[PDB]
Amino acid sequence: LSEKLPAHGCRHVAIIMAGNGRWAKKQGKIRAFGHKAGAKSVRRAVSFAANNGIEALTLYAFSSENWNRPAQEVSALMELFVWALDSEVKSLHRHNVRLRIIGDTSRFNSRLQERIRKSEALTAGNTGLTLNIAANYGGRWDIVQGVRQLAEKVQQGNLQPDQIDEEMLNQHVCMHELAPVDLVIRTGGEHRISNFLLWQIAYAELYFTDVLWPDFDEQDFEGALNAFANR
Amino acid sequence: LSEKLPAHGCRHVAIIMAGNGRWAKKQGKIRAFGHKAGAKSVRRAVSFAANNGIEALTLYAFSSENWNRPAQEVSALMELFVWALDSEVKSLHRHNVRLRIIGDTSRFNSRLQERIRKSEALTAGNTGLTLNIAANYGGRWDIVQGVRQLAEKVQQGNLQPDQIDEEMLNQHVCMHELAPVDLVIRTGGEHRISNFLLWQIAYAELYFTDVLWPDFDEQDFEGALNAFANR
Ligand SMILES: C=C(C)CCOP(=O)(O)OP(=O)(O)O
Ligand SMILES: C=C(C)CCOP(=O)(O)OP(=O)(O)O
Ligand SMILES: [Mg+2]
Ligand SMILES: [Mg+2]
Repeated sequence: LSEKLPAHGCRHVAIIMAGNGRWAKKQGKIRAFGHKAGAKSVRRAVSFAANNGIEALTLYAFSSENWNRPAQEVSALMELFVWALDSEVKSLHRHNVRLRIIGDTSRFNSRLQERIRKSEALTAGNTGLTLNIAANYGGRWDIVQGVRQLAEKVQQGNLQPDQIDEEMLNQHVCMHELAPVDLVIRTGGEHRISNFLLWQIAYAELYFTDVLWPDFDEQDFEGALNAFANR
Repeated sequence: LSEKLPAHGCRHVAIIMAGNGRWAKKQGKIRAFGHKAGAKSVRRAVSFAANNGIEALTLYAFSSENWNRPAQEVSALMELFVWALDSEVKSLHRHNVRLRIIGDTSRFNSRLQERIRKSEALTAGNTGLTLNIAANYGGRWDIVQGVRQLAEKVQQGNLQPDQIDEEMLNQHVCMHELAPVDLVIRTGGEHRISNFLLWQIAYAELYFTDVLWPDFDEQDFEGALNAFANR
């Protein structure tokens, strides 16, 4: 018996899936065509992570600041999310993947929140790769949710202000039950982390590639892992 | 009359001054020799920032996790900090630079805390470049200090848990009165931000160079600014 053990201890990879709009515009197409093509890269990246023994893969699909995008571009994205979930959930379940969405799902329409809740419940018992989709997520928002939780406990007389330290807040941010983020990959050419997992990437390796998200493939993923192994 | 206006709106640069140990080891010297040489790069980087109209320059000099280094290597660093302050404060004052140390200065010896307090008081009225030296600083520690401040206010019945949002916490993290960080440069070849300004770099451009901190010069700084202007 022998499992796949990712290069030099890599446990949790997070990817900022950027470059979809640019990939479509370069071909004279609308942005939504690039995001749809980006759904194929998600499937491939998830397959690669699960098949290589990565414990957790966290994908930045929609930020807390992207509501400022064109309205109809946003609605198309919500419908794509629903479609992507329907296209993949059964497969996720079969492959022992545990799905979690991180971010403020209250702002989503009913049909979408319903699909999210169902997909997580169905795979809640799975023990392989944990796949986290960050949708309507911000690193600062994440930290603030944890802070409010500690502030509720202070009011209730259940915690003194001077007892709050890093480990306590760390237990209230998203993904605190998972391995810390080891490697962040950002496709698309920009060199910013854009409010992604601020608290959790304190010590992560950061890897930027000019490859655009819809073109990102297994060889590109192996490439980031090798930079990690050597880095 | 005409001021220097840094490329495309750059207001605040933060630098992770890494590669000092490696720079010394490559020449067969002890790490402390590399940090001393690194003090010359600080002087040059401060001169470049002030002369080019940068509003704030924030330098990572000692992290909240570096106490785990060799004891005597740590004591040598504290003495270097004292010496560097004595060598530069008068000059800082003459050049209209406002000095601030960010980090937990309680852990420092008396002589050092005294020099820090004096240097800040002397330049507190200055209006040119604000130079922030992050010493015994961690991004997570920074956030936690702000959280404790909001938790003290909740206890006092001065704030409800549900009133805490991003802007409120933002007003309690280090450097909240300054422009947000526009560009982070890390010398030395590693691609990590290492618990530096987590909250504040949410949207900063990140620039990594293999140049080691003691070799970092004005042309290297112009190079990062140009990547920023084009990036
Ligand atoms: C790829 C995702 C989901 C988010 C980050 O890209 P953004 O375009 O939202 O933010 P910036 O590039 O403007 O930094
Ligand atoms: C250059 C400074 C002051 C801090 C960051 O370097 P560290 O060596 O402390 O942390 P890692 O490289 O281990 O990520
Ligand atoms: Mg963008
Ligand atoms: Mg190091």
